[PDB]
Amino acid sequence: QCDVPPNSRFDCAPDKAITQEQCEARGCCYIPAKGQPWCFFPPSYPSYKLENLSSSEMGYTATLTRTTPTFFPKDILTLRLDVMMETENRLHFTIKDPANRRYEVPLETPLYSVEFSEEPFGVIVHRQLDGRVLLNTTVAPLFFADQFLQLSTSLPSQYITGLAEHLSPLMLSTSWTRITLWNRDLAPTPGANLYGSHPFYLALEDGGSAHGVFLLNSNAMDVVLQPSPALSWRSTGGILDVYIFLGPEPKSVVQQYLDVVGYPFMPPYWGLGFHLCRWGYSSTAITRQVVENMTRAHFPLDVQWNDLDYMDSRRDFTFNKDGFRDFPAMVQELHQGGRRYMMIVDPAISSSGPAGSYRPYDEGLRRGVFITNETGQPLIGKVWPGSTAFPDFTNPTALAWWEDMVAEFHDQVPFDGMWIDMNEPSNFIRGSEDGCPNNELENPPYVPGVVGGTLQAATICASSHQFLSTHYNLHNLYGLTEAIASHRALVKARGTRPFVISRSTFAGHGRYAGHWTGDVWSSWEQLASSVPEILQFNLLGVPLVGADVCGFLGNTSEELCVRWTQLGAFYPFMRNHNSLLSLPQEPYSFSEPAQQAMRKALTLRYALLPHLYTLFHQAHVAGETVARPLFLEFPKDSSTWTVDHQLLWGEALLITPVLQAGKAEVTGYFPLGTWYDLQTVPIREPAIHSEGQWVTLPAPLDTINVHLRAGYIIPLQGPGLTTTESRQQPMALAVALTKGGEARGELFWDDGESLEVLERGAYTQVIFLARNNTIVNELVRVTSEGAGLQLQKVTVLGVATAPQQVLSNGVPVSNFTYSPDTKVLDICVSLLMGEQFLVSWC
Ligand SMILES: *[C@@H]1O[C@H](CO)[C@@H](O[C@@H]2O[C@H](CO)[C@@H](O[C@@H]3O[C@H](CO)[C@@H](O)[C@H](O[C@H]4O[C@H](CO)[C@@H](O)[C@H](O)[C@@H]4O)[C@@H]3O)[C@H](O)[C@H]2NC(C)=O)[C@H](O)[C@H]1NC(C)=O
Ligand SMILES: *[C@@H]1O[C@H](CO)[C@@H](O[C@@H]2O[C@H](CO)[C@@H](O[C@@H]3O[C@H](CO)[C@@H](O)[C@H](O)[C@@H]3O)[C@H](O)[C@H]2NC(C)=O)[C@H](O)[C@H]1NC(C)=O
Ligand SMILES: *[C@@H]1O[C@H](CO[C@@H]2O[C@@H](C)[C@@H](O)[C@@H](O)[C@@H]2O)[C@@H](O[C@@H]2O[C@H](CO)[C@@H](O)[C@H](O)[C@H]2NC(C)=O)[C@H](O)[C@H]1NC(C)=O
Ligand SMILES: *[C@@H]1O[C@H](CO)[C@@H](O[C@@H]2O[C@H](CO)[C@@H](O)[C@H](O)[C@H]2NC(C)=O)[C@H](O)[C@H]1NC(C)=O
Ligand SMILES: OC[C@@]1(CCCc2ccccc2)NC[C@H](O)[C@@H](O)[C@@H]1O
Ligand SMILES: [Cl-]
Ligand SMILES: [Cl-]
Ligand SMILES: [Cl-]
Ligand SMILES: [Cl-]
Ligand SMILES: [Cl-]
Ligand SMILES: [Cl-]
Ligand SMILES: [Cl-]
Repeated sequence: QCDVPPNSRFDCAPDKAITQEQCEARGCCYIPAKGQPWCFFPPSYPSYKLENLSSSEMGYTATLTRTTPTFFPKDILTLRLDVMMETENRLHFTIKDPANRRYEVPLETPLYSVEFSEEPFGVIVHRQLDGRVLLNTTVAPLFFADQFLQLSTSLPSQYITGLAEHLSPLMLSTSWTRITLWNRDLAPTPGANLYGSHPFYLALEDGGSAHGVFLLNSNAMDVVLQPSPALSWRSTGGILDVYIFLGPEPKSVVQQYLDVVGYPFMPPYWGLGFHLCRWGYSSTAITRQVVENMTRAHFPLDVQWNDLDYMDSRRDFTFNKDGFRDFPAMVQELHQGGRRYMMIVDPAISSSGPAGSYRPYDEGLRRGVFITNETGQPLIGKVWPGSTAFPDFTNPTALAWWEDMVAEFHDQVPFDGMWIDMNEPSNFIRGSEDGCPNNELENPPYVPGVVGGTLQAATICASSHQFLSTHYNLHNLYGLTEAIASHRALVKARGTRPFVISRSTFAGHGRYAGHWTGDVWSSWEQLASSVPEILQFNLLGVPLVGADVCGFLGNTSEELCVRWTQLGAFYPFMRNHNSLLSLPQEPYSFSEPAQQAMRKALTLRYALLPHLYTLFHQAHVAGETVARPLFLEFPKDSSTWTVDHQLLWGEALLITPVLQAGKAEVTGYFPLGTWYDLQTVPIREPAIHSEGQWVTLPAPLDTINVHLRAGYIIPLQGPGLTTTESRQQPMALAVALTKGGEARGELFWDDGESLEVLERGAYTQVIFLARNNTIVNELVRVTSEGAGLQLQKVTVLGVATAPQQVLSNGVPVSNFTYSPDTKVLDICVSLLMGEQFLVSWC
């Protein structure tokens, strides 16, 4: 009866340290573990009972009744269960209080079979194809109290990913792991709640099938994993709103999840270029020198950034008349050179200036845009400018005011996007200047494992008021709501695609904005940790993600910055950013051989931009990932499941970086197939013929291993110091043949920044096909945007025998080279991407 296998013991004292007497008083078992809870539920612990189950066209409804109270206050004894079979792939169920509207996240919204346990109550979801049990909520009691919801399930395996934002391996440890979702300003460190919260997991099943679970709940929560294996959702409010996505492919699970929360926004092409920033570019002169120094040293740079330096007394929508007197001229110059400009914006608005002295506050105050406290005044905290109020991005008037402030500032300085920092929201003091009241929201009955042990730590009072609800319910949305507000602000101000990079995020963030991983240390550990974190954000539908290249905190080393630039060049969002007291880490600040390695990394990224842009097109229209783990592409190969120090770009490009000091080789996993060394493509084995195995590759300091998968064609474009320049260059194809002489690839092209391109059909889509010693294009769509793209080079990999002749459209080509050593046929052509062509050899 208390004979429960240790791994299957669910914690009956998650709220407090408990004694054997108190444990047995709750009706629970007390056995010290030989981590595993000492106080755990017997199989007979009171749960809810399923009653009055009925079927309809939509699905199932029932009453859940609890007869015996839990040890939490304000149990809701009568619940309503609603099970909705929404699509062949998507099962949706809610557990609500039929007597009272409870807080619900404001979001726009067969392969499975379902059965129920009566007592204790449980929802059971099978995969129809194989009968396997994916969800089973019968494993532990259902808790549904006003400020404590708990729902548990068996997991189909020890392999589960998601539940951002945390510094951890891509596959979460099931050894009694507590994962806390409570947006918190803190330098990434293991076991801590970080800047964002994504209550979604993808679970692998034996044989490489997978399913996803989304809990649509924005309250502070713990998610507890145990090695049985099983999971417990423990939220501090709202309702249980659960989506199950049946896959069966992991990539299909992600796409199914993004169907609900939104497909990733399409970035502007210039956004995929190199970004350079630091805190400490203290003048326009200094900032101009950065661009001059990069250009002088032949380093590509699309976007020049500034941190707090530009502001007047660290206030939004101002610039100082000292070092930044000619701010408008500097940004206009950047535009004249073909570059874009980004600057930091904080959420908090300085409240200390005399009335009428600082328009953002004076206007915000008048229009009631700010989060208000117990006595109905603006909540005042402390951030960079001093005393600040915090905008309420759930208030329609705050959205109008934010659009107005962005538009007015844009009329003075025409910035090309917004870097939105400190939007947890971050507070330099606890709660407010005036502290926080003593109520159940500030002092809840269950406090998740947050750093500082309070919901108020490094943020604003939980009982503060927003237009939609209390901060208690909306805190984990704050960053997301600012990203939506800023997305709209930039569309109205500029009339082209917005570019928003946000620190704080929630599920569905990728539909509006991108993300950077925050204040990472300049360390080999943080370089390695950035790979799983960038992969995690792609799975969560935020493909536009990166870490500060060479690290933010402390001083980078020349070797670290070389390796970090090499890997960082494969971040979908590539920015080098640096702290105020740090040594310079711009590419031009290093030795000649280091610069050479960093220039080579940047050159290769720029060459690949047409490919990377096409991958973002697939993310935007089909909910695909851009940077993906090997297990998303080869899920039926179980050796990929734990790989998170390699990444793919889409299906085809395998990046195997060095992540350790003093290494001149690296060992990476190579799924079954032929992998051609990308170094054999003009811009050490020529080809790795893998059975599905680990392979040691040479990797001197000037090298990063990149391999192109046999069966794939990649589009490339010639060099430039900006995408303004690069987008005008001739293009090339890299054609990686299967042993059987086949390959496939694609190109998406548009003007690179207009809104509603897909709706208006203002794009070109071309498919490339290799077969039987031929390469053709298929024209899916050709418009003015793309029709004049010049193809001048076709490189074919895995050409076994030297050709006697190479033909372009039936005519011998002007020039070609064949290397018998590397099996590479390099062909010079004069073709248009938008006109049907046929290249052949024999
Ligand atoms: C909700 O937010 C509002 C701000 O939007 C906040 O108002 C603040 O209230 C405190 C008092 O509660 C104000 O502080 C006072 O300032 C005046 C004038 O400078 C002082 O004279 C007051 O001093 C008295 O109290 C001191 C305690 O140390 C004593 O030392 C002294 O002898 C006085 O007896 C006091 O410091 C503060 O100015 C406002 N803030 C603003 C911007 O107006 C309100 O408190 C918040 N409500 C809740 C319940 O938190
Ligand atoms: C969903 O999860 C629940 C709980 O984990 C599963 O129900 C439990 O199944 C166990 C193992 O079969 C049952 O214990 C067994 O009971 C029989 C007597 O009926 C005994 O002979 C065995 O030695 C064993 O102890 C247990 O009664 C049952 N628990 C509850 C609370 O009902 C269930 O199987 C899962 N559903 C699916 C479809 O996997
Ligand atoms: C990061 O490095 C700076 C600067 O260090 C100095 O200059 C470099 C080029 C290199 O030659 C170093 O060996 C030098 O020490 C550090 O700033 C220094 O901090 C100490 C202590 O406050 C002070 O005595 C030095 O004079 C400072 N130099 C300057 C220019 O301010 C900084 O502390 C380093 N940070 C970390 C985390 O290691
Ligand atoms: C851009 O490069 C110039 C030239 O390398 C930098 O100016 C030099 O700065 C060093 C200190 O690092 C001084 O010793 C020299 O006096 C400067 N040389 C010249 C030729 O002026 C400048 O700091 C760089 N600016 C930025 C922002 O990187
Ligand atoms: O705008 C400044 C900045 C760094 C702040 C670092 C700091 C914070 C508090 C005390 C001292 C330093 N904010 C936080 C951002 O993560 C980082 O990229 C920025 O450079
Ligand atoms: Cl035991
Ligand atoms: Cl007992
Ligand atoms: Cl108790
Ligand atoms: Cl969408
Ligand atoms: Cl102040
Ligand atoms: Cl909203
Ligand atoms: Cl389309």
